[PDB]
Amino acid sequence: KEFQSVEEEMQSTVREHRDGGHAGGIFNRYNILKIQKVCNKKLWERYTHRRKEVSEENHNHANERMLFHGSPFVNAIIHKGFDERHAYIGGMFGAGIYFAENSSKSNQYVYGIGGGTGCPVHKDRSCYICHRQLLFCRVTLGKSFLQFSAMKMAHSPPGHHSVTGRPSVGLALAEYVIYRGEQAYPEYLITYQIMRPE
Ligand SMILES: NC(=O)c1cccc(N)c1
Ligand SMILES: [Zn+2]
Repeated sequence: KEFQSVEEEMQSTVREHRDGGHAGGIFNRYNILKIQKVCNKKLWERYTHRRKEVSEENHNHANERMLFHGSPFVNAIIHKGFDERHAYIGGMFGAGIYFAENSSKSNQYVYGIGGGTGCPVHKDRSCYICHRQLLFCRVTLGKSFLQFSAMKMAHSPPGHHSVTGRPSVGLALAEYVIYRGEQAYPEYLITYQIMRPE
């Protein structure tokens, strides 16, 4: 089924992080509690209209990918959509909206940048009790600019529609950055817990 494929993607993309679980917590797998498909017709039209535009500018190819997004503002994103106006220029690839192909990378951003102070009730970044929320998004990358080192962009590079952060000696894992909110749709809302290693 549809939700089994989302759970498998969530579980199989977990990696061992270099910070030893400082930001996201210590875990090898999750306890998937709920997977909800977000049905926001106004946001979907905004996304498909921009997707068609990008396809025409990238040899009839949208370069669409299913990627994870961690944020304490998931409730605002599912109702209002992604918003580049809230993006900070101080990020590695500048004022963009960041996505990961590894669920455990996006899990480090659920309670804030670098996990913030953790869950709101126990102030624990490795909290195994509090229910976390992650987004599994449809992202239009189009002509993606391949980059290894820090490149503080305000917008996509000329002639491009996104930035792909590739790992080097550098990033540990890949990341995908868009500079227009309408180039991503929050398709699935995942309610989960990080699980204590066995
Ligand atoms: N907010 C996120 O899920 C995310 C994804 C990739 C890279 C970064 N920095 C954040
Ligand atoms: Zn907690």
